[PDB]
Amino acid sequence: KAGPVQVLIVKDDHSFELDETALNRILLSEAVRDKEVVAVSVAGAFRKGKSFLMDFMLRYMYNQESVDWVGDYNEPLTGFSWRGGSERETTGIQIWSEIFLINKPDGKKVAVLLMDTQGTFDSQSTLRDSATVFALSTMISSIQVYNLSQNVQEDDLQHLQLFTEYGRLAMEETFLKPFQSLIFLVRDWSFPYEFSYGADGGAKFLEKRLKVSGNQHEELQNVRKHIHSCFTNISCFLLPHPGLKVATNPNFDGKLKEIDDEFIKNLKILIPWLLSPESLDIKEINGNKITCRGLVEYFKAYIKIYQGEELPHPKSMLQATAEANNLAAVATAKDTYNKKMEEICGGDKPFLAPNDLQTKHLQLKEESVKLFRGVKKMGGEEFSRRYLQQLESEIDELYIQYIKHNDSKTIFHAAR
Amino acid sequence: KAGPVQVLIVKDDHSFELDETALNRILLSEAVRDKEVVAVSVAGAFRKGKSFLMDFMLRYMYNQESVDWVGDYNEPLTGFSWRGGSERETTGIQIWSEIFLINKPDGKKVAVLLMDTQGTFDSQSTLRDSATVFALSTMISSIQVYNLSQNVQEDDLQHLQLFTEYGRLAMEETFLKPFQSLIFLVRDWSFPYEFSYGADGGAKFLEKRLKVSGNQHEELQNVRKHIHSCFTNISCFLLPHPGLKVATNPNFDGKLKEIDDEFIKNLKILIPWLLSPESLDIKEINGNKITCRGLVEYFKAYIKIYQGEELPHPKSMLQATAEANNLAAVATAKDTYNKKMEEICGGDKPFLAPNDLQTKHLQLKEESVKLFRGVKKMGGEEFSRRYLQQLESEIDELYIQYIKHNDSKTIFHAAR
Ligand SMILES: Nc1nc2c(ncn2[C@@H]2O[C@H](COP(=O)(O)OP(=O)(O)NP(=O)(O)O)[C@@H](O)[C@H]2O)c(=O)[nH]1
Ligand SMILES: Nc1nc2c(ncn2[C@@H]2O[C@H](COP(=O)(O)OP(=O)(O)NP(=O)(O)O)[C@@H](O)[C@H]2O)c(=O)[nH]1
Ligand SMILES: [Mg+2]
Ligand SMILES: [Mg+2]
Repeated sequence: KAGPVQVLIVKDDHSFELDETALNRILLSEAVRDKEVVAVSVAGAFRKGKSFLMDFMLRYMYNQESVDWVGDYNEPLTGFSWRGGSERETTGIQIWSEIFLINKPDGKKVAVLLMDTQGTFDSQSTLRDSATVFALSTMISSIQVYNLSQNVQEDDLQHLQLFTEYGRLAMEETFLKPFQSLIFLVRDWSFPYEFSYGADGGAKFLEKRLKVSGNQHEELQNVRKHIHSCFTNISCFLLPHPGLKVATNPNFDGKLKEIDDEFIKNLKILIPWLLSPESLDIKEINGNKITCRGLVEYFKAYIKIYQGEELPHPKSMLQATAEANNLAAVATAKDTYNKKMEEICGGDKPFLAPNDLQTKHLQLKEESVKLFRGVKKMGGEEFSRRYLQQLESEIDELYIQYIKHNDSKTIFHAAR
Repeated sequence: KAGPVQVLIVKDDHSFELDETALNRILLSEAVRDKEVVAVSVAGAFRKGKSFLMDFMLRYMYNQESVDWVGDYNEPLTGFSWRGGSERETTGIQIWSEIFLINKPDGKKVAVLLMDTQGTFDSQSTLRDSATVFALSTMISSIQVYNLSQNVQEDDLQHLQLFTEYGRLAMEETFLKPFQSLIFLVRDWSFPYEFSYGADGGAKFLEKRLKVSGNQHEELQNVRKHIHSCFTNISCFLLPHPGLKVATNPNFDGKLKEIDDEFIKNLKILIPWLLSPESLDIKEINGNKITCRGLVEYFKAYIKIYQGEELPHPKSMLQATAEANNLAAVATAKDTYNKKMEEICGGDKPFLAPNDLQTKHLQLKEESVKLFRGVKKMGGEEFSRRYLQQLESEIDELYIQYIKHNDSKTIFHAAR
C-alpha cells in the first residue's frame, strides 16, 4: 500500500534525525534511482491546510488522465494525515512512498516526489526547529508552495527571508540563485473584486507586494531583493475560502460535496498549474539537473550541517536585537577606555607612578561603565547583566597589559 | 458632532507627529480634564477588523442602558473608518472625539477613551513604524485588545514581546508591571468543539498556550515570562467567523442582518465584557491613577522619545541576527590577534626588530581575518563586509599602538 513516510524526525530535545533506511527504500529503488527528479513541497504556518492541499495533489498525481481527477464527491480525502483542531499535526518532513513516473512533453521520463512539512510557529517548536524544516524543504524541492492565510504581510516576507537565508548558509557557493520555483499560495483570499482568484489575479497582487522602488524604505527594499535573488520563478495563486463547514465542522473528512463550489473550481485549476507534465520543474543543484540518487546524497549532506554547530542559531527579534545592542555597546565602551589609556601610558608616554595610574584606570573604567549603563538596549539591564560584567572583565585585562608596559619604564631614585 | 480624530500621525518619511491641539481639545476640556481615565485600544495585524470591532464598541458606549444596544439590524456600521480590500486603512492613532463619562459601581465618575490603531505589518511600514504605534497604544491604554486571526502562534507572541519591550524602554523604571489589561481577541476561531467561543474557552486555550513548564525550551519559556511580566491581567476571547458575506462582500456596510447569528451572539457578550462599568480599568502609571490631564502629559512625553534617537532601532530577525553574528566574530577575531601580539610585544617582552615585528603582525592579522571569514553568519559575506573592513582597520590601530611600545625598547649597536 502507498503511504506517508516519516523521513526527517524532530526529536523532543529539538535535535534532528534522518531515516536513511526509509529514504533509500523510496528514492534509491531501481525504477527511480537514475531518473531526474521533481520535488514538490508545501510549507508555511501550522494549521493552514497544507496536508489537505497535498492530499488533493495526490488524487491528481494518481488520476491526472481523467477529467474528474478531483475525485468522487462523497469520498473522503486521504493520504498525509490532516484534521481540525488547534494543535499541530504534521512533524518533521514526510514524503509519499510512491514515486510517480511522468512523461514530460520532451519525451523525458521524470520521477515526482511529494513532500509534506511541519508547520512553522507552533508552540512546542524553537525557531531553529521551524527554520530547519522550512530550509530543508526549500533546498530539496524544485517547487515550493509557500502556504499563507488571507494576505501576504510584511512579517510573512521577513520569515521567508530568514528561513531561506538559513537554507543558503548550508549550501555550496554559486553565482546562480539557490532555488527554483516559489508559489505564494494565499488561502481564504477575501477580495476577488480587487484581485481575481487564481494565478492572474495572484500575479498582479504579488507584483504589487514584492515591488521594489526608489522611494521605498531600505528595510522594505531589502527583504524584497532577498526574495527575488533566491528563486528563479516566483508566482502567486489566490484561493477562495473553502466554506465554514471545512473550517469548523469537527466531522468533516474531505468530501467535495461539503466544500464550496468556487473553491473546487479554483482548486482544479491550481493543482494542474502546479503539477501537469508541462509544469514539472526538474530539480537543479548548482545549475545541474539532479537524479533521485543525487537528491538523497544532497539530503544527507544538508541534514548533517543542521545537526552540527557550524551555523548561527536562528533567533527571535528581541533576542537577536538585544545581543546586537549589547555587543555594540561593549565595543564602544571598551574602545573609549582603551583610547584614553593610550594617552596615559601608550608607548610614546612617560612612566607614571603606579598609584596614580591605578587612580586614572578606575576613573576611566567607571566612565566606560556609566557610558554602557546609559545606552538603551533591548531588553534592559537584566539582559545587559552578563555583558556589563564582560565589559568590566575585559577592561581589567587591558589594564593588566598597560601595567606591564608602564612597569618597563620604571624610574626609582634613592634619596634621603 | 462626534467623530474620529487623528492624534498620532505617521509621515511618509517614517517620522511621527502629535496633533497636540486636537488632543488637548478632547482630553483637556473642562468636563473631562480632571476625571480619572479609562483608555481602550485595539492593535494587531492590518486588515483584521480592528476598526469594525471598535465601531461596535461605540454603539455600546452610546446605548449601554438598552438591552439591544447592538443596534437595528438595518443600520450601517459607522464611526472609525473600516472597509474591505487588501490595503491598509487606519494609519497612526486616532481617538473618538467624544469622551464618555461613566459611573462606576463604587460611585466614581470616570472618563472613557477609545483608541483605533494602524495595523502592524502592512507593506508601507517599517518595523519601527509598527512597533511605535503598538507600543504607544499599549503605554496609553489601560485595556489593550490584541486582535489576532484564527490562532495564537509563536510569531504572534514574539511580535507582542518585541513591541511591548519597545514600550518599556521609553518608560520610567518601576518594580510594578508596566501595563494593565491585555486581551487576546481571536477572530474567526474555528474550533468551538475544542475550546468554546467566548472568555471561558479563551481562558483555557490561553492557559495552555501561555503555559511555562520545567521541560519547555528556554526560548519558549522566555517569550511567555516576558508577557506575564508586562501585564497585570491577561485574558482571551474566542470569536466566531462573522460569515463569508462580512469577509467577502464589497457591498457589505455592517448591517447585523448580514452577519452570522453566532458572531452576533458572541459579540454581545464580548463588548460588555470589555467595557461594562464594573469592567472599566482605570489607567495607572507607576501604581497611580491618572486623569485625562495626566494622560495627555504622558502621551506627549513618550512621543518625544520615539521622535528622538535615544532608543535602539527595531530590526527584523535577519538584520539583527546578521549584526549579532558579525559583531561577535569581530570581537573574537580581534581578541585572538591581541593575545598573540601580547606574547610578542607586551610590556614583559624584549625588543623585536621592526622588520620581524611587521612580519609577525601580518601573519597574525591574516590568521584573524581567516578566522572571521570561516565563521558562517547570517546573511553571508555581503553583509559581513563592512565588518571585515572594520576588523582589519581595528587590528591596524592595535598594531600601531604596539609599534610605539616596541620602539620604546629599541637597541642599536654600532659595529663595523
Ligand atoms: N480556512 C480554511 N481552512 C482550511 C483550508 N483547507 C483546509 N482547511 C482546514 O484546515 C484544517 C487543518 O488542515 P491541515 O491540512 O491538517 O493543515 P496543516 O497545515 O497541514 N496543519 P499542520 O501544520 O499541523 O500539519 C482542517 O480542519 C481543514 O478542514 C482552507 O483553504 N481554509
Ligand atoms: N474574517 C473576518 N473579517 C472580518 C471580521 N470583522 C470584520 N471583518 C472584515 O474585515 C475587513 C476589514 O475591517 P477593518 O475593521 O477595516 O479592519 P482593520 O483591522 O481596522 N484594518 P486596518 O489595519 O487596515 O485599519 C472588512 O471587510 C470587514 O468586513 C472578522 O471577525 N472576521
Ligand atoms: Mg499537515
Ligand atoms: Mg483599522
